[PDB]
Amino acid sequence: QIDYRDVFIEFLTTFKGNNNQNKYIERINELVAYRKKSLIIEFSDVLSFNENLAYEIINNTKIILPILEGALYDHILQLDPTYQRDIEKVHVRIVGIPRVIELRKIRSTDIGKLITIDGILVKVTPVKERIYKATYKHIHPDCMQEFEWPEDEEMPEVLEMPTICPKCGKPGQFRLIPEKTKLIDWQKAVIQERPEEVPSGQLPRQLEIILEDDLVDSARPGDRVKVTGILDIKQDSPVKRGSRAVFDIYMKVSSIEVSSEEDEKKIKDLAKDPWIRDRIISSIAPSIYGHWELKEALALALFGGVPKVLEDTRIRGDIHILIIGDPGTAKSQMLQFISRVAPRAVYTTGKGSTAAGLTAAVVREKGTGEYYLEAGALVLADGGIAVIDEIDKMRDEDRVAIHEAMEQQTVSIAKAGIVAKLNARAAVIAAGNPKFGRYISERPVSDNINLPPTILSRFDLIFILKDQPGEQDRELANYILDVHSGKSTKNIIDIDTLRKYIAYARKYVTPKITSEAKNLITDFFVEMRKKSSETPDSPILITPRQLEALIRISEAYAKMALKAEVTREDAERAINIMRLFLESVGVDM
Amino acid sequence: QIDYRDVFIEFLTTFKGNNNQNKYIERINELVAYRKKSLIIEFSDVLSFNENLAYEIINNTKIILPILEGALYDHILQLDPTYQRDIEKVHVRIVGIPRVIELRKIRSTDIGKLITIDGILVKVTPVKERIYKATYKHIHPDCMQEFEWPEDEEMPEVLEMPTICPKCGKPGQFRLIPEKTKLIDWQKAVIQERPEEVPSGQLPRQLEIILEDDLVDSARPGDRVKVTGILDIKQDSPVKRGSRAVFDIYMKVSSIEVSSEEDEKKIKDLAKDPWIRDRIISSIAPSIYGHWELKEALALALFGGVPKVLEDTRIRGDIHILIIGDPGTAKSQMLQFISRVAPRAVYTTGKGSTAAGLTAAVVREKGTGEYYLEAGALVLADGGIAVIDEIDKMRDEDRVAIHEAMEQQTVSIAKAGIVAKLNARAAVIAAGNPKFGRYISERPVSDNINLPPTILSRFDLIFILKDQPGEQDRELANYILDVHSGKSTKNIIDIDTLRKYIAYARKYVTPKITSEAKNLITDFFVEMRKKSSETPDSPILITPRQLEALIRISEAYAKMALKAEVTREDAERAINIMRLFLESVGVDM
DNA sequence: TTTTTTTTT
Ligand SMILES: [Mg+2]
Ligand SMILES: [Mg+2]
Ligand SMILES: [Zn+2]
Ligand SMILES: [Zn+2]
Repeated sequence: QIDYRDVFIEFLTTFKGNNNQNKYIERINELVAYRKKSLIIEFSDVLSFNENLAYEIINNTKIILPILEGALYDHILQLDPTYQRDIEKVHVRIVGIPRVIELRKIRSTDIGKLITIDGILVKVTPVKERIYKATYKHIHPDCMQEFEWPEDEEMPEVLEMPTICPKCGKPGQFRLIPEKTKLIDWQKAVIQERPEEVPSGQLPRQLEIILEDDLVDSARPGDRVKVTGILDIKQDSPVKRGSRAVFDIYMKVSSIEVSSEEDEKKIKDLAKDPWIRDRIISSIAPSIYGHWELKEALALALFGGVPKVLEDTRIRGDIHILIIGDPGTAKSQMLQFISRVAPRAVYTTGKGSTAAGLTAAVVREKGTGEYYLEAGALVLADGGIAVIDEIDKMRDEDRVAIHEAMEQQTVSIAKAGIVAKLNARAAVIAAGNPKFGRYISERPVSDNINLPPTILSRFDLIFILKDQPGEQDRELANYILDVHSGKSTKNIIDIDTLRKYIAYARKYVTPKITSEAKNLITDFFVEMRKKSSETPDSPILITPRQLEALIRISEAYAKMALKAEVTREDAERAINIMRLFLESVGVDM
Repeated sequence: QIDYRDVFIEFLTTFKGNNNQNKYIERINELVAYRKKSLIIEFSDVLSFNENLAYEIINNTKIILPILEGALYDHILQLDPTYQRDIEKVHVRIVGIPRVIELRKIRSTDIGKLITIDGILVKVTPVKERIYKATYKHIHPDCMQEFEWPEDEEMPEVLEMPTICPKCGKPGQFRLIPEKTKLIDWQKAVIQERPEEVPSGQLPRQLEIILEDDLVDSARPGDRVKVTGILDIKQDSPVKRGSRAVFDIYMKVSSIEVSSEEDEKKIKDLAKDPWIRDRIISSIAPSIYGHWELKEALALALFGGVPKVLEDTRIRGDIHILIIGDPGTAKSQMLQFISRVAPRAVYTTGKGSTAAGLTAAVVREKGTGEYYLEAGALVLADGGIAVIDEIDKMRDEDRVAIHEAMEQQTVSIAKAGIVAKLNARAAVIAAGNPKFGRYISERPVSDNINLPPTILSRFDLIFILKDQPGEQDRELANYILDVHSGKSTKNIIDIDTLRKYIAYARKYVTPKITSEAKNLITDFFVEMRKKSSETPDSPILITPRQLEALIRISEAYAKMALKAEVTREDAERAINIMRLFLESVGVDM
């Protein structure tokens, strides 16, 4: 009685956006340029434009969605006749559905309607192909006829062959022809509920989702997604009777989003502040009093340096931080905060991790008994940050397994006839206690740290934390009580804004070293070697790795302000911060 | 529709190459003489000759390849009728398809089209036979009739059996006749995407390819290959239902490449320069400052000596290098460069390797329940170079498993009722750290190395690296910053040219030892042994292996300049580099 | 059972 085809077309071409620019017109034009085949529509925009259509989509999705897709194809076809013979149909995906249901609250009444689920991806299968319109040939000396079996109907998820030949009305043997068969991409993924939603005592539950067409390979394991689709029951062998009338639940995903223009201007406005570096540093772990030098160092690791890829070798651009401190110095507190503000981070512990789990594991699947590779903690953290708490408690024979990944950023496995190399370009932040629990001033620094010199040289910065009860006890006590009383600090950038700022900086900023910065870095490195050679007693070594640490830190400081060149000011800060690092380990420069 | 037989024949007989030598005419003559039954055609040559013909091959590949093959067969048969009765049919393989698609980005729209994928070979199955035209026999008291079941059609991939006997129009059961059955060679291989195209935080994907006819055994595992063919879906168990309407994809290989006259000309003129040895040495790891003695030693291992095979025993011709140094001395960077410039190299680490994974692994095939052998890292590196980083970090029980492979170049396995002996003719390059991380000058050499004398004697050269800060820090710092600034050293042979030069030398050069070099080597070996007895406390021993090392090094120097004999000059260089090895380890000369 | 990599008494 009522047709929404004109309404949908009117909404797409007449919708004044936030800036009154008809954003959906631009989105359509962007789709035509690269043949995206998929259009994303905000549910709120549909509700704002015409409410009546909004309930039709959310309640009658299985019928109205194909109608809208056909209307969209005609409009695009008129705009660009050449859109044919490369894309045969388009997809309309809806996001922002208010029907959000927890993974553990799914019941029978929720099956058959469009719902949204928030969770964590844990497993992705390789992309495969699914038949939705097959072609068969009747193997009978009379027929030799070709036909499509699922006539006037999309082929069901359960394969079925015809029993009577449509063109001859006879049974027999039918042969499938892959050449005339129509296929669609098919991928299976497993989603898991967030730890914040898991109830006390029980383990988290999992749900199976299916991605098809261009939705395949839209996310990687470990990501946080918001999948929207229709729930349905899953069957494997319906022909195989013998009870077992109980079925699982799987979701047919229609739209997926992971974790905008308005963010860019907000980010750009922040970088215009001359004191942006101080604001960022003061925004790291606002609940922790003091430790300004530690907060500044942790900010550098979040941004990192510029990796160099050459025709013969490649240079690591990540920054590694090591912290040694007495118990109660809150070392585990900023580590938790770092794992929260970083766009991608993995949190591990020295005791709860092994060498195989840190880098890669070779396991035998019982399905075939064939060995295959399993990604480790450092591999899954590629492009992000790996946090290793209580590193001193880790077994030494297991700790040496990360020496290659800390510098060469690769993992090499030669086990059971498997030879492979995996990228592990991740920043490593580690914390631990001294040899005797607390730091002892009488003993030398060498036996207090209790770490081999090989792993110490791989850390760009090393800070030693000492809990000395002094005058600042009253200041610290008042700060802690204020936190427990609900009092908070203002003019601190929020985590969500800070996380967006870091991600933008790591993607569009690549500082370059200037001549002025080169001279300052070169002079200071020479001063290190002369001082180190004078006293061959410190447990740390001034290797050429330290020179490259200066370069990486200088780039991080420039990247913190979204600068394109490493000026003298950034070089001075890089020199200054390492002076504190050398002072902590007892080297007086 | 215009016939392409005349154009194809005209193209073959009239195409002019770089020298207008009618290259494809020569290929046909080579094909006739050797009965190669296969022709390789470069796509760009076809496009230059006739663009319309090139387009037809790309798109109408299914129906035009047999047409061109038939025309070529008649031309060859006319050229030499003796070619018939020896070769039933020929194959036309097209190389140089502009359509290249990554392994991970294969979609449904690419099925049924000629595409090219470049990857790494992993697994190769033994050659088997496939039926493409069966011959059954309807046994029944009245029939006694035999027939070719697939009439006017090639036998499908699925083994199908006739239901009604064509000769009598009656049902029953049929018996296959192997004698009259036509067969074709069949092989299954697995290809993997290159590590440089795998997305961050994800494991590499795999694709299944099928090789038939002369394409079998065209490559070995670990090779980089470029395959062109048609993608198709894979059917495994279609007899039983149970849904599973999702299918994997495999590739029907049409042409395969691995990894010329012009290149040989370029190599020949390079050796004409009297300072070719210095140019090659200076081109090893251009991003590393200093370490000239290590650069020279690494170049020698790339070329190696001349293996000797006698009627009663064989002598290895590979050079083994061991490097011990303080952390940060760029030991790993040189090893990474070696693994990239060598024609065939395998990179492993001490911690990520096992005894089974390095030599050979015995694995039980779950399909049949019987044990079988899997090639280790050393076996896969036969005829190449094996790199073992962090040699001191592996357990001594596992490190001792390579004693036989490092000297006898064989691997002996007596496990699970399997007795075998596999060739492991590979050069071993190892690096490691001293016992206490950094070298201690006050302590002797015996406790610093912390390696058994047995494995030490198997290394041709051993170099000890010490990181002593001094007057060279400023020049070292300037060199590193220039690398980070994008500046590159000129007058350096590129990796691609250097790799070609090494491969040619290892294949066509076999130097001989003259009388002048014989006397020099004998005198030095006697003098070296005499000084060894003076100080028997050194962990290194002057075994007769060191005499063989001098011969191998002398041959490598001659092979570096493409010489035919080991002159007096090459003997001096071998002695000079040996003196540095002895001096570095603590033995004066 | 027997060979292998892995976490676990
Ligand atoms: Mg803690
Ligand atoms: Mg190293
Ligand atoms: Zn029929
Ligand atoms: Zn019959």
